[PDB]
Amino acid sequence: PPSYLNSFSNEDWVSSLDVGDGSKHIISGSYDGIVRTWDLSGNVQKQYSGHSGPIRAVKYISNTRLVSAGNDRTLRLWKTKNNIEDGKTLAILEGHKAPVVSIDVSDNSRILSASYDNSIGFWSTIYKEMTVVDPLEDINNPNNKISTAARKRRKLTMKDGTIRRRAPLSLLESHTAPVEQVIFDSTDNTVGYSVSQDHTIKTWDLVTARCIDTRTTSYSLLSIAQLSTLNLLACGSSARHITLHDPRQQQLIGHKNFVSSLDTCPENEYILCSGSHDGTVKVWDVRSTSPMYTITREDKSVQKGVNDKVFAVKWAEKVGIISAGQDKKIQINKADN
RNA sequence: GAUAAGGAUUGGCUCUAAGGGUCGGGUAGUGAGGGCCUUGGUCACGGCCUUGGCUUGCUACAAUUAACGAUCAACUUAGA
Repeated sequence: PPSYLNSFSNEDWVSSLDVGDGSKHIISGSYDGIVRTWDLSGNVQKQYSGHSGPIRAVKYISNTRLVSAGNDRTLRLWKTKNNIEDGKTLAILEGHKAPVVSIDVSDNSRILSASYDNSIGFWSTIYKEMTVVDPLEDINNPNNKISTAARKRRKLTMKDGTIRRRAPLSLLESHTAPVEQVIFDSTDNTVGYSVSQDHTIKTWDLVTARCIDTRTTSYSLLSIAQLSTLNLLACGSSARHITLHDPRQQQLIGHKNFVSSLDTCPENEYILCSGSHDGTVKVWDVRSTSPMYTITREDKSVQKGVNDKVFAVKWAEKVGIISAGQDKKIQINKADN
């Protein structure tokens, strides 16, 4: 049974989590716009500051590279050096027009971003491979009828230095409602299953940047995970259940609110974890239809319905199950046989 | 119709609410960010980790008659 191992606090809500492929550090995105790296002891190792709004997604690119997204429509690539280290923004990535809520990173140095502008961004880890965008050029080269107030408003957006800005490699635009999550294919690295609020699961041809196949669900979808080793797609919906789809059936029920995040057990082939806005994480066997363990938040000051939500859950193969949400604490559960 | 006239060169008193909106000021020193460079190890021209040289911040003297300038947006003959 997954037992409570350790828990360390934050200043504000935690919205995202990541551990990376092989490492011990925990990456957390918070609602203050600060990205924090932990060393399994509750001590902050690296801080990333500069996002205007709350962070909604963080991902691990390399030992010295991170990518983060937030309410401001800017992906930020962070580069560190290898007490407390302060990372520097390697690049800013623009063009979503609505807050970005999910990111994923592939093997071939590519990024997929899902935002509430019912569109998906196809981005590159290497910023030298993208067209640069000049914020000055909009108001300076034509300079047709831009007022002084508009010019000052535009200038006030560049007070935090002159940081590099890049344009997306492509815009995957077929959804009709905000997109909640997008993931790479665990094998192909060219297939881009995503879920949105328009009741659909869409698969994408990243080479041609178009939608290939669309499946319609009865309720809006909030989280998507892939089980390529047994070829299924688990989509947790706002209807408090997880639907299993065959990307070429069964539904898991028991949650009492929006299912926000999903993850898959790295050592077991049939086990996946789900976090929901009711404050409980649940581990599920694909062959069954009922939760086998239900983790709850271990805190004396937490209230079940007042401030208790799970915005991020992660299956880390070296430390267990990482949960984070409305309570500032980041919770670790054993989840090892 | 106010404002001294209405073929001419129209500009017209003192004090006293408002008179469309907005923006903008120097010379020097040092911190920051970008750009061109370049130097090593590393992975099949391209990455990864490292080395030395237009925007903005902080201080020191002039200007404070910016009583200036710039831009956006409005407007036409009340005479029978």
